[PDB]
Amino acid sequence: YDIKAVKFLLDVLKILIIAFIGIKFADFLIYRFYKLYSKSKIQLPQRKIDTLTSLTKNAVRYIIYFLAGASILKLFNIDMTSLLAVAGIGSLAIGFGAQNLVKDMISGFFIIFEDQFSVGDYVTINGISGTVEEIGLRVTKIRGFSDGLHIIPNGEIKMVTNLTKDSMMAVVNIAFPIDEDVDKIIEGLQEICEEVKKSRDDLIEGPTVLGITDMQDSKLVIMVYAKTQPMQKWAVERDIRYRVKKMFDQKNISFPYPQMDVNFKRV
Amino acid sequence: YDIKAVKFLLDVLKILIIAFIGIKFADFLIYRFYKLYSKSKIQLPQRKIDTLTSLTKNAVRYIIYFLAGASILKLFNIDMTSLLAVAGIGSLAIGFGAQNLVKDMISGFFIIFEDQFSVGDYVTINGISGTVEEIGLRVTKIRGFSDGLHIIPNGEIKMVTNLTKDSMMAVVNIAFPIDEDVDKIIEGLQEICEEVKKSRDDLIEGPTVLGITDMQDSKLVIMVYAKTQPMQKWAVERDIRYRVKKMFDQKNISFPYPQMDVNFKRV
Amino acid sequence: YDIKAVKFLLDVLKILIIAFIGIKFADFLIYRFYKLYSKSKIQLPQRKIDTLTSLTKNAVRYIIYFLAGASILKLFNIDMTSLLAVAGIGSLAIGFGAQNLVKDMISGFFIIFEDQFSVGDYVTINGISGTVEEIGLRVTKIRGFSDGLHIIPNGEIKMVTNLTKDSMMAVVNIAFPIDEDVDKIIEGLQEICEEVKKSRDDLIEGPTVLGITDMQDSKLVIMVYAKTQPMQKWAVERDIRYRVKKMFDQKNISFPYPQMDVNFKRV
Amino acid sequence: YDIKAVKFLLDVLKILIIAFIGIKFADFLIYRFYKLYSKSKIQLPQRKIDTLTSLTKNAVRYIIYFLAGASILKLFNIDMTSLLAVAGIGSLAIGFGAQNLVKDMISGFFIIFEDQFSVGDYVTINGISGTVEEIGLRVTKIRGFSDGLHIIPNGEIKMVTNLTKDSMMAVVNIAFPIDEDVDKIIEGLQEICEEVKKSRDDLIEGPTVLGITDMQDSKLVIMVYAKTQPMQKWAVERDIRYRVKKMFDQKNISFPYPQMDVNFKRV
Amino acid sequence: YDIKAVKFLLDVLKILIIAFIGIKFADFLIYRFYKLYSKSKIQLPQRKIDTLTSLTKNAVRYIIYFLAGASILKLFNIDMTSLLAVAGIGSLAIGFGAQNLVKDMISGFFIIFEDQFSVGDYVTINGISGTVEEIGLRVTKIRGFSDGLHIIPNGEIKMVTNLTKDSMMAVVNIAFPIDEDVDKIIEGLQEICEEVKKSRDDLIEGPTVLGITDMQDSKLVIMVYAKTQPMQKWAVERDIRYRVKKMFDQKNISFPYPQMDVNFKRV
Amino acid sequence: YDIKAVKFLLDVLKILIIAFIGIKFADFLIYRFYKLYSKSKIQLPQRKIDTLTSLTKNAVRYIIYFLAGASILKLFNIDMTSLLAVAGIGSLAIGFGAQNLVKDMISGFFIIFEDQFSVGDYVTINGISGTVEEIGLRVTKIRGFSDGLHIIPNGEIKMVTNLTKDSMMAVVNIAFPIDEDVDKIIEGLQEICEEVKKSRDDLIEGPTVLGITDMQDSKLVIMVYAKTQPMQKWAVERDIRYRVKKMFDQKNISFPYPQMDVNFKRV
Amino acid sequence: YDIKAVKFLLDVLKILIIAFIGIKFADFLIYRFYKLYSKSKIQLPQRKIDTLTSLTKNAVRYIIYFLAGASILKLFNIDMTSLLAVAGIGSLAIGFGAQNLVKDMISGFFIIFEDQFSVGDYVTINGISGTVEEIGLRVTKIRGFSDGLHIIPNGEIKMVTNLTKDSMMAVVNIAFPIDEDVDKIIEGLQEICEEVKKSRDDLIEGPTVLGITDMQDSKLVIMVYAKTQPMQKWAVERDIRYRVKKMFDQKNISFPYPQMDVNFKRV
Repeated sequence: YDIKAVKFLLDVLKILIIAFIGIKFADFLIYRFYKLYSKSKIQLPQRKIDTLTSLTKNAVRYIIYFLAGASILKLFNIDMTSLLAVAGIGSLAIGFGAQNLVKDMISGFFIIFEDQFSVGDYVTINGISGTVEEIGLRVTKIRGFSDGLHIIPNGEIKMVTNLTKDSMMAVVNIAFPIDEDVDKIIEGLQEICEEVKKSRDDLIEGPTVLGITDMQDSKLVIMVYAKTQPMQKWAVERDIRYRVKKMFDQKNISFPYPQMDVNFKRV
Repeated sequence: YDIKAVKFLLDVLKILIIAFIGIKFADFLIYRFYKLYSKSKIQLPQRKIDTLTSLTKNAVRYIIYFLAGASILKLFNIDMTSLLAVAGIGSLAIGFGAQNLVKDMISGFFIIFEDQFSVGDYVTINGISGTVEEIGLRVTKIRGFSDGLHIIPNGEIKMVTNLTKDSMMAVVNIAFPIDEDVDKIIEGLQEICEEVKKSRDDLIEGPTVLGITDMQDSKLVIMVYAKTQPMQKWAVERDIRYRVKKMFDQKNISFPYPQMDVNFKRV
Repeated sequence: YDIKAVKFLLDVLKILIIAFIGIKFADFLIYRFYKLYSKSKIQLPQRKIDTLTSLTKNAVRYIIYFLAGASILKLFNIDMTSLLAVAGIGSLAIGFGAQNLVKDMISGFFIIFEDQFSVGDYVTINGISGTVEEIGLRVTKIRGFSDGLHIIPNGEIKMVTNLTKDSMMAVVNIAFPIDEDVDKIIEGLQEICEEVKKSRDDLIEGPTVLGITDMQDSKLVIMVYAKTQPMQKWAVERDIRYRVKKMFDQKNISFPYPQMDVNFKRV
Repeated sequence: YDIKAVKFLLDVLKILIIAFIGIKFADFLIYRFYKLYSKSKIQLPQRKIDTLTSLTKNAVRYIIYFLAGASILKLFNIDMTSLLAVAGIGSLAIGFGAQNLVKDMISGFFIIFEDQFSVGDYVTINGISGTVEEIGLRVTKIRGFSDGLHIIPNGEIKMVTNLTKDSMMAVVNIAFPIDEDVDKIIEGLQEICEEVKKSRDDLIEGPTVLGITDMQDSKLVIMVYAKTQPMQKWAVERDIRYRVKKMFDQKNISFPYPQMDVNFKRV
Repeated sequence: YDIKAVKFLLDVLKILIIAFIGIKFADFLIYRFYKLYSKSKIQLPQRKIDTLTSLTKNAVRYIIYFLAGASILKLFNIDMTSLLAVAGIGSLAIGFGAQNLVKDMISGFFIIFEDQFSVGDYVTINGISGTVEEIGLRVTKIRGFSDGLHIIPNGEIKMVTNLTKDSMMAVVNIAFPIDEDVDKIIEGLQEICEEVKKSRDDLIEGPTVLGITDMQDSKLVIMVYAKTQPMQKWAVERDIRYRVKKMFDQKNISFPYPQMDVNFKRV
Repeated sequence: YDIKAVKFLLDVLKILIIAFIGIKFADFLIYRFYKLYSKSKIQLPQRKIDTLTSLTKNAVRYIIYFLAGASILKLFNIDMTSLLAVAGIGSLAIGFGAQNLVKDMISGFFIIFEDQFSVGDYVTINGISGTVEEIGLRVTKIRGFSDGLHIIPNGEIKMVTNLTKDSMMAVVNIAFPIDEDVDKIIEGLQEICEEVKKSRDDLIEGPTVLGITDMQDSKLVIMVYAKTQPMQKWAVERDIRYRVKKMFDQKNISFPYPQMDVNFKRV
Repeated sequence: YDIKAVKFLLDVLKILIIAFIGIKFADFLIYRFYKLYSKSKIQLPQRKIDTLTSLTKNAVRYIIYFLAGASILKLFNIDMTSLLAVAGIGSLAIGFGAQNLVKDMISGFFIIFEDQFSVGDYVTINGISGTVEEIGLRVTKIRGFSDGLHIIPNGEIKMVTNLTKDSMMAVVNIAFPIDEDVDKIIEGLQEICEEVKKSRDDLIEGPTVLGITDMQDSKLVIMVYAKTQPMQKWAVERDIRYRVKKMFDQKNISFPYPQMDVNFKRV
C-alpha cells in the first residue's frame, strides 16, 4: 500500500523550494544590477531604467513559473515531449523574432570595434548618405543635409561606404560642344586649376585636368578633379563651377546647348 | 496475474486530476486578468476584451486537452516521437507564422524605448512619409498630407528617417540659363536671403546662398538653404520660391527655358 | 522459455483498443461539430461543409493510423529515431507549407481586431487600391474602380494605407508658365476657392491656396487643397479642375505649353 | 557464457518478420488503391497511373529497407543519434524541397473552396492576365489573348485580382487640348453616352461622363465609364472610342496634338 | 575485479563485423547497380558512370566510417549529444545545400508528368523565351532564336507560360494619325484580312479587325488578330505588316508621324 | 563508503586514452593526406597546402577537445541538454554559414558533370557575359570582352545561358523610313545576303531576310539573320552592317531619320 | 530514512568543484592567449585586446554559470527539456544572428586563399568599383576614385569581377552620322591607331578598329579597342578620344548631331 508518496511530496517540495530560492535570488540580482547602474545616472533616466528593470523582473518571474510548472506537470505523469511541442511555439517565435536584435548587436560591435567610421565622418550607407551623429550598439544615427535624421538599425548595413577618411575627391565634369576648340578649352581649364591651387588651402592634391573623359552626340566632357581635406569636396566643386562659368564668359566659348539639325519640306 | 493495473489507473487518474486542476486554475487566472483589466476600461471596449478573453480561454482549453490526451496515449503504449512528428506540424506552422508578430513587438519596443520619434514628428519610413498619429507596440500610424493614413507594422521598419527633430532644412534649387549673368543673380539671391531672414521668425540658421551646385547643357543651378523650426521647411521654401519669381521679374533675368539650336537645309 | 509474450499481446492490444477508442471518439466529435454548424446554415453551404467535414475525418483517420502503426512498429523493435527522420519529411513539408496559412490568420485577426479598416473604406494596400467589400479572416476583398475585384491574402499586407477615415484630402496641382503674372493667378485661384467653399457641402476644411509648391524650367506649380468628407476627394478635385479651366479662359491667362527657344543657322 | 543470443535472434527475427509483413501489406494496399482508381479511368491514363504507382511502391520499399536496416544496425550497437545526423540530411533536403508542393496544395484548396474564381472568369494574377481554363489542386491554367497559355503553380498566387464577377467597368480617358471649349466637348460626350446607352444591351450602369479627371501641360482629360456585363468591357471601350473619333470629326474639335511654342533668334 | 571487458570486446567486435559486412554488402550493391547500368550504355558514357560510381562508393565508405567510429566512441564513454552537435554542422550544411537539388527534382517530375510542355513547344519561362530542346529531370534546355541555348534548373520555374499548344495568336497593332479617316482605314484593313484569309493555310481563326484598341495624343491604334497553327504567329504578323505598308501606299493614307504644333515669337 | 570511484577513474581514464588515441590517429591521417598530395605538386603550392593542412589539424584538435571536455563534464554531473543548447549556437552558426559552400559544390558538380559548358564557350550567366576560362568546383571564371574577369561562385548560377554550342545566330535589325520603297529595299537586302553567302565560310545557315519584323511611328524594321560557326556571330553582324550602309549609299535610299511634322502659328 | 542525501551532496559538490576548476582553467587560458598576443603588438592595440579579452572572459563566465546552474536545477528535479525550450531561445537567436559572421569568414577565407584579387587590383564587386586597400578575413576595403572608401563584408560578395589581372581592355565607341563617308572615317581611325601604337608603351595588343559595331536612326558606331597594361585603360581611352576629336577637325567630318527632319503646314 505504497510508501512512495513520501518521495513524491519530497520532489514537489524540492521544485517549490528551488523555485522560491531562484525567485528571491533573481529579485536580489535585479535589485543590485539596478542600484549599481542607478546612481551613476549617465546613459539612462530613472524612467527608462524603471520600465526596463520591471521588464527584466517580469521575464524572470514568467520563466521561473513555466519551469516549476512543467516540472510539477512531469510529476503528475504529463509527457515532456508534448509539453515541448507546445512550449516550442514560443521557443520558435521568440527565438527567431529576436535574431534581428542579435544581428544588430553583432554588426554594431564590429562597426565600433573595426572603427569603420567615427562620430563625425560623412558616410553613404544603403543608398542613404549623411553625417554620423550617434554610434549606438543596436542602432546608428546619420543626419543628411536637408534629408532629416536617418536612424538605421545595424543589422541592415550591407555595405557602408565612408567618404572622408584619408581625404575626399572633388570632381567636376564640364561639358562643351564637340563643335568646339579643344586645346583652348583645356588650357583655360588648366588656368582655372592653377588659380584654384593658389587660392585654396583645403586641397591636398589637385586640381588637375584629365582628358576627354567622354564623347557623345553633340557634347564632349572633360573632367577636373582634386583631393581635398575632409568635408571640403563640395566647396571646391562649387568654386570650380563658378570659375568655369566665368571662363566660359571671358574666353568666349559656346555653351553645350543641345544641337539638332533639321531638314525642311513644305506641303 | 498482474497487480500493475493499480499503478495504471493511478496514473491515468493523476493525469485527469491534474488536467482538471489546471483547467480550473486557468479559468480563474483568465477571469482575474479579465476583471482587473475590465473596470479600468481605458485601452479596450468590453466587446474586444470579451472576444480576446474567450480566445485566451479556448487556447488554454485546447492546449490542456492536447497534453492530457497525448499523456494518456503514452499510457496505452503509443510512441511519443511519432506523436511529436505529428504535433510538430502545428509547432512549426504556428511557431513560424507568429515570428512576424514577435518581430513587430521587439521592433516596436525599441522604437518606443529609444524615442526614435514621438507622436508628432514628420517621418519618412520605407518610402512612405507622414505625420505620426499613434505609436502602438505592434503597429505605427502615420498620416501623410493627402496620402491618407498609413498603418505600418513595426517589423517592417528597415530604416526610419526622422525629419524634424533638432530642426529641419529647407532647400530651394533655382535654375538659370548658362547664358546668364552669375554675379547679378547671386547678389539678387542674397537680397532675397536678407529680406527673408528679416521677414521670418521660424528660421534658425539660413537662408544662405551656396555656389553653383550644378551645371548642365543649358542650365546652371544655384542652391539656397536654411535651417527652420520643426514643420516650417515647406512654408519657407514656398516663400523663397515666390520671392525668386518676383526677382526674376523685377531684375529682368531670363527664365531657364530649354534651349536648342538648329541647323537648316531645305529640300 | 519466456512468459513476456503476455505483456506483448497486452501492449499491442492496448494500442489497438486505444486507436479504436480514438477513432470512434473522433467520428463522434466530427459528427457533432458537423450537425451543430449544419442547421444554423449561415456562413456555409451543405456542399462545402460536406467536403470540409470529410476532409477533417480523413485527416484524423490518417493521423491515428500513423500513430498506432509507429507504436506497433516500436514493439517489433523498429527504432523510433529513424522512424522520426522519415516522418519528419512530412512534419517539415506540412509544418512549413502551412506557415502562410497561420500568418494570414494572425494578420487577419489583427486587421479585424484593431479596426484598421471597415467594410466600406477606400484603402491602398500593397500598390493596389480599392473599396473593401469583404473582410475574411484569411483573406480580404477589395474592388477598385475599373480595376476589378482584388482578393488579397492577409499575410501579404505589409502596410495598409487607409484613405477615408477622419476625412480625405483633395489636391489640385495647377501649373502656369513662369513667364506669367503670379498675383493675378493667385487672386483668381482664391476666387475659385471662395466660389467652391460656398458651392459645396462635402468639404470640411478647404479649399485653400498655398504658395509656389514647385518651380522648374518653364512652369511654376501652385497647389489648392481641401479636406473633404469620405469618398468626395475626387468629386472636389474634378470640380476645381473644371473651374480652373474656366478661369484660364475668362481671366485670359496663358496655358503652361512647353516652351523651348531655338537659335538658327542656315547651311 | 551467455544465453541472451536467444533474445538477440528473437529481435532481429522480429524486425525481419515485421518488415516482411509491412512490405506485403503495402504491396496489397498499392494494388488496391491501383485497381480501384484504374477501372474508373477518368482523370488519368494507364501510362501515368503506372509510373505513379511504380513510384509509390519504390518509395515504400526504400523507406521499409531504411527502417529495418537502421533497427538491425541499432542491434549491433550502432548509435541512433549519429544515424540520425546522417539520415537527417535526407529528412531536411526532402522535407524542405517538398514545402513548395505542400504550399501549392493548401493554396489551391482555398482557391477552389473559397470560389475565388471559376473556370471562365478573366483574372489578373501576379502581373499576368487571362481567361482561366483549368483549376487544378496544384496548378492553375490561364490563357491570355495572344499571350499564350500560362501555367501558374498555386503557391505563387500572392494576390489574385478577378475582373468579371459582379460585372466589369469599361473606361475611356479621352484627352483634348487645354486650348479647347469644355462645355461643347462635355455635351458631345454626353450625346455619345446617350447614343451608346440606347445602342447596346451589355451595359448595366453607364455610360457616364465624369469631370476633368486630369489636367496637364497642353492636354485636359475627361473620363467616360460604364458598368458592363462580364467580358464586354473592351467591346464597349472600342465602341466609345470609335464614336469619340467620329465626334471629333463632326463637331469639328481640335485633336490633342502635343503643343510647344518656340522663340527665334537668327545668328 | 570485473568480467565486463568480455561484453565490451563483444560489442566493439559487433560494431567491427557489422561495419565490415556493410562495406562488402555496399561494394557489391554498387558493383551491380554498376554493371546493370553499364552494358545498356544509353544515357551515360563509361567516363561519367565511372566518376559517379566512384563518388557513390566513397560516400558510402565515409558514412560507414563515421557510424562505426561514433559507435566505438560511444563505447569509450564519449557523449552522443556533443557528437551530435558536431556532426550536425554537416547534417545542416549538406541537408540544406541539397534542398535545391530536391526542389529541382520534384518540379521536374511535375513538368514531365503534367505534360506542361513537350520537346518542341515554344515557351516563355521566367522572362526568357525559346524552343525546348531537352527535358531533363533536374534541368530544362531551351534555345531562343539568336538568344543562344538557355539551361534552366527546374526549381527556378515560377510560372511557365507555353505559347503554341492549342494554336497561337498573331497580333498586329497598326497606328494611324487621329487626324485620319477611320472607316476608309478600317475597310482597307478588312480587305487585307480577306486577302490573307484566302492567301494562307496556317491560320485557323483570323484574320480579324477589332475596333480602336487605343487612342492617344496624335495616334489612334487598331488591332488585327488571328489564331494561327503552332509556330506560325510571326510569319503571319510579318505578312500582315508588309500588306499594311502596301495598303498605306496604294490607298494613299498618312503615316502616324509624331505631330507637334508650335507657336512663334521672334526676339 | 563507496567503491564506485573505481568505475569513475576508469571512465575518465577511458575518455582520456580515447582522446589521445584519436589525436595521434588524426595527426597521422593528416600527415598522410599531406605527403600523398604534397609530392604530386600539381593543383597547389606548398604555401597553400601548409596553411590548409594546419587548418585541418587545428579543427580536429578543437573538435576532439570539445568532445573529451563535454564527456568529462557529463561525468561531474553537468547536464548534456544545457551543454547542447550552448554548443548548438556554433552548430547553428557554422552549419548554416557553410550551406553556401555546400550549395556551390553541388551546383559545380552538376555544371561539370552535365557539361553545361566547357572551358571555351561564350556564356551569359546572371546578366553577365563572357568567355569561360576556368571551371572550378566551387567557383567559375569568365572573362568578358573589356568587362574584366568575372569570378562567380557556383551556387549563384540561377540560369546559365550558353551561346555557341551547336553554332550561334547572327542578327541584324535594319530600320528604314515607313515613307520608303519596300520591295527595292528587300531585293537589295537579298543581294547583300547572296554576296555574304558567297564571301564567307564561317556561316552554316544564312544569311536570310525575313519580313517586316516591326513597324512603328516613322520607321519599319527588317531582319536579316544567319547561323554562324561558334564565335563568329559578331564578325558576321559587323560585316552585314557595313554592307547595309554601302547599300544605303549606292541604291540611294533614305536613312531612318526621326521624322516629325509641325504646324505653325505666328504671334 | 534515506542515506542518498550523501550521493546528492556528493553530486552538487562535483558540479561545484568542476565549475570552479573550469573557471580557473579558463582564466588561465585567457590570460595566456592574452600575453602571447600582447607583446607581439602588431595587428591590435592594447585598448582593443583589453575589451576583446574582457569580452571572452565574460562569455566564458556566463556559459559556465548557465551550465552549473542548469545541472544543479536538474538535481532538484527540474526538467531539462523545458529548460531546453527556454535556453533554446538564445541558442536560436545567437546561433542564427552569428551565421552572417560565419559566412563572412568562410567567404573571406576563399577570397584570400584562391587569390581572387590582391591588395592592388581594380575590382567591381556588387555594383561598386574601386581599388582594393585592405583584405581582411571578415571584411574587404575598396577605394573608388571620388567614390570614397567602401567597406564590404565578405559574405555579401555574390560575384567579384576583377579588371586588371592579365591586362585590361580599353574601348572607345565613336559615333558618326549615317549620312557620312565610311571608308574615309575608317582609314582615319586606323591612322589614329597607328599613331597611338607608336606613341605609347602601356599597350600590349591594340589599338585596333573593328567594324560597324552598331547602326541606329541617325548614327553609326565604330569601335576601337586595345589591350593595355594594368590601370592604363582610361589613359588610353582618353588619349584616343582626344585624337578622335582632332581627327574630326582636320579631316573635316560631320559630328553625330541628332538629326530630325520636319514637314511644314502654316495655319
